[PDB]
Amino acid sequence: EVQLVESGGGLVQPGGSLRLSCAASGFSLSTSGIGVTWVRQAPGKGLEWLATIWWDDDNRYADSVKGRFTISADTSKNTAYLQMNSLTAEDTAVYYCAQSAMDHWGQGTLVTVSSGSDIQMTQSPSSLSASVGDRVTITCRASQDISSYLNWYQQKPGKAPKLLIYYTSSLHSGVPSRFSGSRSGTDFTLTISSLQPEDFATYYCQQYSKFPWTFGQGTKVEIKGS
Amino acid sequence: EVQLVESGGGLVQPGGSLRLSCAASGFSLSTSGIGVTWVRQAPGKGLEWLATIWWDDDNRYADSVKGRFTISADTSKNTAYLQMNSLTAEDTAVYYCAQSAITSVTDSAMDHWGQGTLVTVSSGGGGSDIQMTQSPSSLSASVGDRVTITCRASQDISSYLNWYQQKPGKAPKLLIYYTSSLHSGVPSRFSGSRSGTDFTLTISSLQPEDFATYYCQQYSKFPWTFGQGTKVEIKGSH
Repeated sequence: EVQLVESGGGLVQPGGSLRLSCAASGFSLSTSGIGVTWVRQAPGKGLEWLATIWWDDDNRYADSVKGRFTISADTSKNTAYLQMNSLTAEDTAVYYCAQSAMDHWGQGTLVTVSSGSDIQMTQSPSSLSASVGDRVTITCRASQDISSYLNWYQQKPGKAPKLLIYYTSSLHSGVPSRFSGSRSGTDFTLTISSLQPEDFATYYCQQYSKFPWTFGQGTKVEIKGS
Repeated sequence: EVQLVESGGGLVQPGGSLRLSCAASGFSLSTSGIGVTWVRQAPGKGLEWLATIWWDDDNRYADSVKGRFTISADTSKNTAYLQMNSLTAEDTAVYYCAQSAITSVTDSAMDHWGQGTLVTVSSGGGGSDIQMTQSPSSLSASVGDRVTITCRASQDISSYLNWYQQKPGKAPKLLIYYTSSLHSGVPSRFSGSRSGTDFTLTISSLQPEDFATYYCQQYSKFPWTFGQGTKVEIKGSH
């Protein structure tokens, strides 16, 4: 019977490195046609293929780990490895190895990368249709307290974003007074009092309470009828 | 009147390297390019912050570019840079630089932006990743029910599909390989089949040990890709 035994996980500080091991028994890594694969699963999420190494020493990798992870094997110890550099919280996951369909799996080893959580901005609506002269109201919800550290931008196709409002409610010079911003707790609102033709565009909120700076997904303000 | 002028984008092979430049005129960058920020926008998608030169010699980066991208500036040339290694198709985007306000912590907003430079990273001949779309995302059923789970590949993957079961705290378990072949030891009530782009996993009479999550997985091309999963749950557990 085949057994795969993983080790090497644990707590690692961001920017650090780890080497995971996958020790095989009941079969030999050097045998023609055998490969070992690494797959990971972030907490509460699905499965992500990372890398595969074959008897012939040929290997394949996933894009999300290009340049940072290296798969290898030691036939002498019948063990495969995953070297992981420049780790971040996005690499927190249970890491599995499997023999190759993937029939036999290791038990998993948890890698936790940490020293807070990224701030998520939930912008609504995704899109809206309106007419010239309408009042337009766009909102953003921060996943945690960000004080008043929120900006609003406008973007038109093919152009860079344009700053409208900073620090929740301060109108930047040159921006028309029909634009205003407010907040109530973690709920932020951009209001266009009377929509003008030049205001059809996409709008984004952006928090700067902490790094990473994060944007809402955008709201497209479109002409009624398309 | 200020202008930020970007250059350095173009077509890149997987694993390639670029250096984007952001040349300022009409004002002077402050020490070390403090406040210069890079933001990117993938085709049809939103804005993503990448990096800011910030105070106390602490450059700030998005996790997904840490160890690959480097931000720096040459104030004597009034130019800032984003150097990018280990590029992949996921990095295809218009890349913007901007100057964030630096005088008050109440305001780090970006008023002045470059025009953008397009970075297109090819797949080196591999084409686009195959997306597996699995449905339902969850379903509730009773012991004895017939359970039907489907997966759709974004392109033709022939018969190269496997089905896995996973229970909390355990590794995935292979149920079916090559679309319809049952693995030794899997109960007879499990079966898999194919039509065209769409694959089906069927449990003919749901048993208590079958409440679990199920995943499809294609191996037509690397990268191997999985469906998002289907959680099979007990009726009345909500």
